[PDB]
Amino acid sequence: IERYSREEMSNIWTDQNRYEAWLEVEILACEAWSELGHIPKADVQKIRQNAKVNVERAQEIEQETRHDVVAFTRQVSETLGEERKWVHYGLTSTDVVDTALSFVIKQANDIIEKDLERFIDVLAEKAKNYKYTLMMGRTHGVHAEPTTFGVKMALWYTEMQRNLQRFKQVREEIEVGKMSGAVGTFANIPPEIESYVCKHLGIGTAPVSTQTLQRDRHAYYIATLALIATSLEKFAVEIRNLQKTETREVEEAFAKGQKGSSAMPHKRNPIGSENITGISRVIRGYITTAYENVPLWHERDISHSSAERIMLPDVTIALDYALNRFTNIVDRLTVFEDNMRNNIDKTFGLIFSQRVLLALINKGMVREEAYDKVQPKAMISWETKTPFRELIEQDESITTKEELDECFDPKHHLNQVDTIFERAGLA
Amino acid sequence: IERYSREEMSNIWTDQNRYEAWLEVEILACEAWSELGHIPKADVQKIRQNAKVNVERAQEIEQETRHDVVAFTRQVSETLGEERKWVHYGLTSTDVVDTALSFVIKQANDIIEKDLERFIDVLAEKAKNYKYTLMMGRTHGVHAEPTTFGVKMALWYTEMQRNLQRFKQVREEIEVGKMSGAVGTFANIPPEIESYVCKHLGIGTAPVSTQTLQRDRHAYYIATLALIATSLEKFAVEIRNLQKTETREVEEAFAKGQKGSSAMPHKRNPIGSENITGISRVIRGYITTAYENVPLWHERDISHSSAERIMLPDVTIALDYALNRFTNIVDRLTVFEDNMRNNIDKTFGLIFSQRVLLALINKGMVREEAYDKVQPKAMISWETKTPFRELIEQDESITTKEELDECFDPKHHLNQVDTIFERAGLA
Amino acid sequence: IERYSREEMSNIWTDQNRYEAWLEVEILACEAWSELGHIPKADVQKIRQNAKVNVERAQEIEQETRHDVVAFTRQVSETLGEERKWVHYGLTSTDVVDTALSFVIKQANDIIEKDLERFIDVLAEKAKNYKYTLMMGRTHGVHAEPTTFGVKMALWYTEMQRNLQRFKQVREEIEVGKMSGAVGTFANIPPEIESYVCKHLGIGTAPVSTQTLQRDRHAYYIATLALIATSLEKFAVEIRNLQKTETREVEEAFAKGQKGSSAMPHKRNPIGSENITGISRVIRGYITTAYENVPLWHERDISHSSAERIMLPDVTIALDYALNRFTNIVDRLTVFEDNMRNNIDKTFGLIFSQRVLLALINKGMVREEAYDKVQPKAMISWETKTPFRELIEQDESITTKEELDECFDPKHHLNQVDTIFERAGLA
Amino acid sequence: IERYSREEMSNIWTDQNRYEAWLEVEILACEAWSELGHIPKADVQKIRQNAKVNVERAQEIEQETRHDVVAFTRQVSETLGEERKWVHYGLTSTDVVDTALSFVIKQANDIIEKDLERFIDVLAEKAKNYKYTLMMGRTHGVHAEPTTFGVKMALWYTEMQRNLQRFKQVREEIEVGKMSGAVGTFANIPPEIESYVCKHLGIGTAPVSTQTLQRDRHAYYIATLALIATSLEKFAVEIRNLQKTETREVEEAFAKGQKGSSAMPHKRNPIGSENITGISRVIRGYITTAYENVPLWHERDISHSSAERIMLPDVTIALDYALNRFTNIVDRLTVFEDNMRNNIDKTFGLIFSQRVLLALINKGMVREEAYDKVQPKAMISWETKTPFRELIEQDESITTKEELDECFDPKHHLNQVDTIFERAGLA
Ligand SMILES: Nc1ncnc2c1ncn2[C@@H]1O[C@H](COP(=O)(O)O)[C@@H](O)[C@H]1O
Ligand SMILES: Nc1ncnc2c1ncn2[C@@H]1O[C@H](COP(=O)(O)O)[C@@H](O)[C@H]1O
Ligand SMILES: Nc1ncnc2c1ncn2[C@@H]1O[C@H](COP(=O)(O)O)[C@@H](O)[C@H]1O
Ligand SMILES: Nc1ncnc2c1ncn2[C@@H]1O[C@H](COP(=O)(O)O)[C@@H](O)[C@H]1O
Ligand SMILES: O=C([O-])C(=O)[O-]
Ligand SMILES: O=C([O-])C(=O)[O-]
Ligand SMILES: O=C([O-])C(=O)[O-]
Ligand SMILES: O=C([O-])C(=O)[O-]
Ligand SMILES: [Cl-]
Ligand SMILES: [Cl-]
Ligand SMILES: [Cl-]
Ligand SMILES: [Cl-]
Repeated sequence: IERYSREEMSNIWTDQNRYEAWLEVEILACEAWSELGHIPKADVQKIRQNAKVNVERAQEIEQETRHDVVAFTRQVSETLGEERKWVHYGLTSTDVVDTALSFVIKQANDIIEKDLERFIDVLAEKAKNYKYTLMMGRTHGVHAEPTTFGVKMALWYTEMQRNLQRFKQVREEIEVGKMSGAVGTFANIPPEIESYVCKHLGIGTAPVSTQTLQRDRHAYYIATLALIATSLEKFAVEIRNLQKTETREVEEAFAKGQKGSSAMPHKRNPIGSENITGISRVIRGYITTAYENVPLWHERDISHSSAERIMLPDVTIALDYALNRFTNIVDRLTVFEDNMRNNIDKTFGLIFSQRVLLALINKGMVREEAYDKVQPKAMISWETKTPFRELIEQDESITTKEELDECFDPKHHLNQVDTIFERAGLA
Repeated sequence: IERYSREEMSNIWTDQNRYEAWLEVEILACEAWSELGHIPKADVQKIRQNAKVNVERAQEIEQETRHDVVAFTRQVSETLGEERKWVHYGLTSTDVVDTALSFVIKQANDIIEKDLERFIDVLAEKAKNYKYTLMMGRTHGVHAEPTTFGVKMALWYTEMQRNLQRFKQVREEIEVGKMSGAVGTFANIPPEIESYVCKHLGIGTAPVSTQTLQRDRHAYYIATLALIATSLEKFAVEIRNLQKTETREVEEAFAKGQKGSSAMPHKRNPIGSENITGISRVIRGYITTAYENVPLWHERDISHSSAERIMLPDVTIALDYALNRFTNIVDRLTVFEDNMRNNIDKTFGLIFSQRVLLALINKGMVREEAYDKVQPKAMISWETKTPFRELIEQDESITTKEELDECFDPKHHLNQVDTIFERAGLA
Repeated sequence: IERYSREEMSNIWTDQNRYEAWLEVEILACEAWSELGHIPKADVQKIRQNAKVNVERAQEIEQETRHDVVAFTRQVSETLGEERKWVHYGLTSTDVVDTALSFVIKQANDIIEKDLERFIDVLAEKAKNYKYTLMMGRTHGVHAEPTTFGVKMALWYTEMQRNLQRFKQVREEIEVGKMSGAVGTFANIPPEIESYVCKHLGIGTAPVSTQTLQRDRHAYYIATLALIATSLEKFAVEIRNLQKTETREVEEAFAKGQKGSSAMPHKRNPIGSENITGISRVIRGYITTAYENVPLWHERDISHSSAERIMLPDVTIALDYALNRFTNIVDRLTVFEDNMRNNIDKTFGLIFSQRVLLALINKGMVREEAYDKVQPKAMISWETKTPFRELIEQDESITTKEELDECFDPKHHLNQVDTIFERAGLA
Repeated sequence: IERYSREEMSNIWTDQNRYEAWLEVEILACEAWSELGHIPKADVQKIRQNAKVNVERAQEIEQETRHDVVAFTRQVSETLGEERKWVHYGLTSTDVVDTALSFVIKQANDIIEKDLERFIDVLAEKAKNYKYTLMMGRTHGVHAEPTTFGVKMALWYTEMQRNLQRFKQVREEIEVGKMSGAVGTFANIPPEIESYVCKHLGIGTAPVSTQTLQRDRHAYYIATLALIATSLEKFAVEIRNLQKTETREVEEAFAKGQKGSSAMPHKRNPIGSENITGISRVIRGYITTAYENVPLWHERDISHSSAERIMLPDVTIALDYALNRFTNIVDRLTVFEDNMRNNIDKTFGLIFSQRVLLALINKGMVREEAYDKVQPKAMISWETKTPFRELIEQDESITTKEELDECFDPKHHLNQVDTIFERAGLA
């Protein structure tokens, strides 16, 4: 997953940054105790200045201590003088590990939120730039009635707007800390320590907690980040569908898939969209794992920790990369407006049959009289390969021909587009 | 799943009720068109009065029509006179199927919401009724420090309060209708029809839609209802853990598992909690299915419909039954307050070691001097089977014995309970 | 799931049939004990003759007994005289429930195995009937080189042949019984009882067991039945792809989707394939549930039982219906051999570029000289809309034109078909 | 996942080793063509000697080529002279990528197979070393009847023996190659090339293939490797259950969890087992992803490739580490034989009630007379806290007391152990 990681998200999930987050939690812990008259401020001002993380040293110590917080606590302590004594004062491993983890998630969520807002903009501009670009609506892969590429982009815009709303919400659920002690009873640690750290780390407090944060928070979070990935797959599948050789209504404007410098000009592949699809299949795996991490035993068990070492970075790193790669795909996406408008007539004008029927009935004609002077001619249009108009024009529906144009006009279906865009927040 | 269905939820997912929901949508559709001057109101007032659903008749017609909305449309039409003509006027199958489905979900969500609020009350009363009931906090299945059964119930209370909040939110996402036509372009159906129906059905409108509602709504909904099921499993696993023979700290007060009328008095099983666990394993299955229903093709494809015929009833029926069965389990749950307080001393008072250490250091003693007059005696307490006090009392820690009571007092750990309950909204 | 159930599989999962399976297990249990001189044979010959199941009576008794085996045991006992006493002699609930469940699975597996062999035949005949039917191979949805519809059906044939092989194997894993007593120690029940029943029920014995069969058996079984469902989805997605309006290379020969008796002749939908896709999304859900049923506690816990009440019938009923509906779809599937052969030339003969290149180099020409008298003309073929031949024919590649036919001949790609069919076991 | 990776498996999934596997495939490809008289052997003997992989160079070239096989092909080519020309002769990207991937899996499967056989040995020795170690069988977490720790280890031994059998099978499904060309038609590449490479790489041939291997192979493989992970979780959950403070029947002999050098001797945690549980939650995620990779489009689509870049290494690396860490846990696992035998009497001898009942009836006594001189005394044993014997001895069941020893003897339940071990293949 170094091939599928952008730099900013990748750095967040390094050991450097996890230990630095433990340090901040620890130091802030001492600042909290100090306001409560347990530790002299001078000693804490010393700690902030002299404390340095060393990933290699901590990991040397970890092979003997067999415990990762103890190792960290010892490492930092080797960079300090006497103020060593206050490092981790009246705290338990997971008061740090878990408050710090929520902090790092807050950092990851800052990125993903920006990715989401960017993608929403890309979708807003694509929508407006193809507002009236007629193409075929398709149901079961079959031509039904026309629509516009702009409307399809508006469909996506509002989906993402739903997905952002969600994500914003789950952030308040997940960016939450805990410093409630060995069993969540605040027995040997007042709640004002938690209150202090979490305010300064810019996160909230779990009102009631165990040794660890409650994992229904994490699970919904994964659920959410997976929903975003799934709808990215939806969009990617659209592009894949529309880039098919027989359609050619859009094209990933990357030139990828070959043929640019070769003699195979037809090889225009949606491999980026295929990529996004496959990453989506991974993000969704961790729905299982995140959900199975909820039934921890009693106050705590640590099984969730090994699983979320792999899942939390993977899922945020994958999601960050998918959001941006597909934001680019969509931005650069090449839309063939003429191929779209051409494909409207692959069904020989049979999509405008109900309109010719209606046009006859709304002209003094009987509900069945009009039906028998359309249906048989409509049939022959499909069986032979000739326009639906040319067969209608032969029979006496003439005396009208001045406005069969209106029945066969796909621009009829644009009549509510301005409202669809208003509804979507794109006016 | 007739063994795991309560009556009110079961009736919602019958064919009677689905067709009745199609009828209401249809009739309301005609009321909408009528205000728009397409249909005479008299004909619609006729329709409401004369239209009757017949599940057997519709299904007879369906074996030849091979289409379920057409079948319905024909059935109702046989119960009407001339006003037949306006049934389904200017509508497409899925404008009804899907607006009606969202309506039936609204009905299911009314039940589940009530189940959630009831369970929250059961948890509020259990919390207050055991606010100060000392038991052992357990980490990795091992004794750590004391806590109270009331606090554990408060932990659950706030989880559910999170889960309700979620559920309330997703309801606004899911209880949403659509009457936007064959491809979501409003081309041949003004949006004021959708607006009319959905207001009268008490649901909202999808701003931009395809032939069908967008399935990220459904998926998050399932996600959510599965999270609630997973945390029910969490709680059920707690009960299972605590009802183990070696613990006996709680007991499903059902008398189930045998021994009441037999000569096997020790067989007190948590089979209800085991049941809830197993249903939870089913609800979570449909996370997959709901998520894989999102990548529909273009304007629509119908694959989601076969999957949500089974999933939507199953998941709501299962969840309704799990919420209520476990609400009862918890309400009736028998708590052995004495067994809890006894088990605190299965570790021979070794849980109060840090407090004796502290008590010595906070009395003029050196940080290490106090450590060497606890640790070796603490060790011998575990290896032999004798109280930690009796070995401390032999050595000159005397000159104090008047308040070793305070070090060995588990009621120390109650000092923040009143605040934990205040935080949880149970003051 | 009454809409998605065939009759034979549906009957297997009724209460009638589960109780009848408990009866047989019980009776056979008594026949076993009898050979071991615990029960007189006359009493057992009585039992077989007089014992009748009554689903309504058992369920009446179950509302007070609160236990389903006890209820059954009491019901049957009301249909017997004195020989009542031997019903369930020296047995525990789950020795019956679970040996009987494996038996009912054996019955379900008889159906599915037949469904699989039928589908394999349908695929063998489709393969042979289109052995040489040229169509376009497609990669990333884009034209690559030709293939034949027969070869594509052979691809499916061998997949299913893999899937049958698997299924055959997992049957030996799952069609396995247990009568080892309360904790699997054979303490109060010799193994020759288990041996007797299981031989007569036509199933094997779990060498070492707990109170219950070990659920890794069930999980692999579900895994398997889900793999079969997933590859059915694969095939269904192919059909869906190929039935798209722009392709029209195949068509579900059902006439479903409308237009037969209407004036919308273009509405030829693959709704059956869409259906199979959606059922597939359900079968895969129960991968989760089956796998989470493996970590039972100690000798047993009953959580697996509530989950497999719903899963085992659902998954077998769904899979039986999907196998047969799609076997029919494929059998009746209408293949448009001319549309296939036409679509080969939608890329204007650009798929035969490497062959013209090769044909020049394999004629005294330089590896690059031939490349510059193809590539630029190939490019112009795609940009304009004119055959690749017509632009090649203008330049002096003439002096040859007698066998540009061989370069542009798609029948080149049939040269190994007879071997592909031999490899697949279709010669 | 560098914290959860052993070295041998980790090296297999490096870029060095993937490119080296591409090289071997390529070179072998040239050896195949050479036997077929397309390439001079001297040129291929040159290629084998001069071709060197360079991971950094290939990745430099990949940022411009935007294609990873082309990049590789160019890199190796820079290490060769004129024999460059034959590198990748008449092959397509995925003939190499995918034949090579199957090869690397073969390598991974060599490791996992060894891990499985080692774990099976560890389980065989544990079984024999505790063959007769009496402990309580537990159902619903409650005492039922005795069993032995040896029998429980035999239960695990046979499970793993099932899991190995499976794994052996799926290896033949997965360790399979493909060199069938752009669309699997062998059109421009005889099957004897595939035959040649795959024989020399020690893998089999896919009889019918597309551009890529068919992903039902991979999915079953993941399914399988996840089943093994799930049963590891089962075992780990057992250990976790049994190491609980109230039980203390086993203990991870690592000394991990603290208290060795501290004054908290009761902190004996099963954190290794907790770890294995959490990794298991990850391996199972990729059931989803592997299964969703099966519906590729037509001849191929590349979405499976991004997902199996992450999944295939992760799942094999995780599984290798879980198998070995838990093999060690089990080997070193400390069994408290005395605590086991003590816990048998936590139910006050009530587990031997049916045996006292039987002992009275099998002595001239009536089926009900014996029931009323046990049940009421059994009840009082549980309500008070006094042995079941002491209350039986007060009533005239005397005139017998010489062999109440036989009724209350747990060594009764060992009577079939020698057969359970024979059944399991441990005699
Ligand atoms: N009660 C506990 N709270 C926090 N960390 C712990 C606890 N017990 C052990 N650990 C350590 O935390 C790490 C967990 O490992 P892992 O399962 O790989 O995340 C190991 O270094 C453990 O020794
Ligand atoms: N475009 C469509 N919109 C709504 N329903 C349809 C459409 N096409 C077919 N149907 C019918 O809806 C039902 C879908 O079946 P199922 O897949 O079992 O939910 C069948 O009766 C189909 O004939
Ligand atoms: N140890 C046991 N073995 C078999 N069945 C049991 C056991 N304990 C309870 N049962 C009953 O089996 C059924 C399990 O219910 P369910 O969870 O719905 O499958 C109920 O009727 C239980 O009372
Ligand atoms: N038809 C194809 N066969 C094999 N590889 C391809 C094909 N098309 C593109 N690729 C390349 O294979 C890699 C796939 O990327 P990923 O999705 O990250 O595995 C990229 O370098 C693609 O450019
Ligand atoms: O050692 C500790 O404090 C822990 O594990 O929480
Ligand atoms: O027939 C219809 O209207 C449909 O299928 O939507
Ligand atoms: O009552 C029984 O025998 C049981 O539950 O197994
Ligand atoms: O370029 C190629 O050969 C490919 O992508 O398969
Ligand atoms: Cl929390
Ligand atoms: Cl929507
Ligand atoms: Cl078994
Ligand atoms: Cl294959």
